[PDB]
Amino acid sequence: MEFKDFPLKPEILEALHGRGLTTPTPIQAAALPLALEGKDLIGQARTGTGKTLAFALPIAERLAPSQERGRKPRALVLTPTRELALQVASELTAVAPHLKVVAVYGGTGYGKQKEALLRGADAVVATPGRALDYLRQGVLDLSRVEVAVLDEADEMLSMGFEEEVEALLSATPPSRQTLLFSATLPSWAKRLAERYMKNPVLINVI
Amino acid sequence: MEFKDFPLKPEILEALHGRGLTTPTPIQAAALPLALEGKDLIGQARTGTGKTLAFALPIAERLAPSQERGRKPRALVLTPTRELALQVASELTAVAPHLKVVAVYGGTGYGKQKEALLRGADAVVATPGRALDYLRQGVLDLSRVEVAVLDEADEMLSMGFEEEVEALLSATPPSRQTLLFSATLPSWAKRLAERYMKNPVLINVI
Ligand SMILES: Nc1ncnc2c1ncn2[C@@H]1O[C@H](COP(=O)(O)O)[C@@H](O)[C@H]1O
Ligand SMILES: Nc1ncnc2c1ncn2[C@@H]1O[C@H](COP(=O)(O)O)[C@@H](O)[C@H]1O
Repeated sequence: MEFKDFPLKPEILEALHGRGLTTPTPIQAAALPLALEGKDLIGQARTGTGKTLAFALPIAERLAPSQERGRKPRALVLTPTRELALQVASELTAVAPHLKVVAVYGGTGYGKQKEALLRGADAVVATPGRALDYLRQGVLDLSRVEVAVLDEADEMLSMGFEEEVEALLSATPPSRQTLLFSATLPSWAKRLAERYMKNPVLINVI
Repeated sequence: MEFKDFPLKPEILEALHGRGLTTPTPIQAAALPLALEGKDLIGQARTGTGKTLAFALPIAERLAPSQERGRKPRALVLTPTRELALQVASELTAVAPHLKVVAVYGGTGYGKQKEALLRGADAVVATPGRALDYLRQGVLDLSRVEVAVLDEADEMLSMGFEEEVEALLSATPPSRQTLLFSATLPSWAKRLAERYMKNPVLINVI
């Protein structure tokens, strides 16, 4: 099946076509019907599988544009690293031209991202420490999150972000959709899934 | 997504509609794009999930009708029990009106099934002991199998059918598609997957 065979809106199919993206990878093909229907998913997959679009497409599809100044994000993606935050943000921006994506990460000052968040965002792609700092400063508001994604949960564990990840998830409404990607499923990630996800289907392409 | 949103041929959508089947269950929704594209899948799922159609639909879709007298089956489904063989056969018959499905099982004499097989079949749904007896008698010919399904691999293990299952799979061409369903994945089933499947995606709805 091609991307056009899935329930994806025009601006997304046009964006995909513009980058020569036509045919879902296996994790995308298996995930999309579920994820596009709002269901929670665990994607056991590493980079190279197309896992990013497996969550970025759902986000793109579910979120309609908004121009509301100062608006709070409706999608949150957590990543272990600045590098992956930037990469994921770029990809989401590319498949969701209708959305404002803000990347949040450390190894830099707080001002620029704070001001981006305060201007308004539809999606935030963040490393957990910096995200939690903004949450607790009242700069990042997660009360409107509809889709939360943990991208490389095992790495976030290895880097000691468990408490941050949990605090961030706890700040989002449980009505959300949650997608969890991880190559491995250590017991913390399994617990995270049990606590923060709704009967997720697991798709493993390892 | 509804069944009509997947690449299923008219006789199958008509059959589904005739039974009021419209919307894939989660394992179906995740499996179909992969399975309809010929890919191998492990479905970690128990009865109640819709796992049967997750493999019966692919079989139905891939196999065009044939009227060839004495033809050898192009699909093989192995089940642990007579009861499940009969149930799966019934379901496959119902979604594949264009195919002749033969159930093979023990606890009965050999004549009736032998004669059914010799008349020709498109799909055989069998328990492993009886299937292997027919194979070795030269009555069941598996050289044309295009789709093999292990349905409840863990149960087939628990009932001591490992050697039979392996012999049967070994008799099918490796060019086939293989689908393996099992609630649990004991090491024999994992080995079976490694040996007899091609990079399968695992979908777990447990
Ligand atoms: N469906 C697709 N078709 C072609 N390339 C893809 C597709 N999905 C993702 N990619 C590329 O696959 C690579 C790995 O993606 P990921 O596994 O998300 O890190 C990236 O270079 C993506 O641009
Ligand atoms: N997509 C579906 N919609 C409604 N009922 C279904 C669907 N797929 C399977 N069923 C029913 O689900 C039950 C369990 O199927 P299984 O898990 O394959 O044993 C059976 O009663 C099937 O008829």
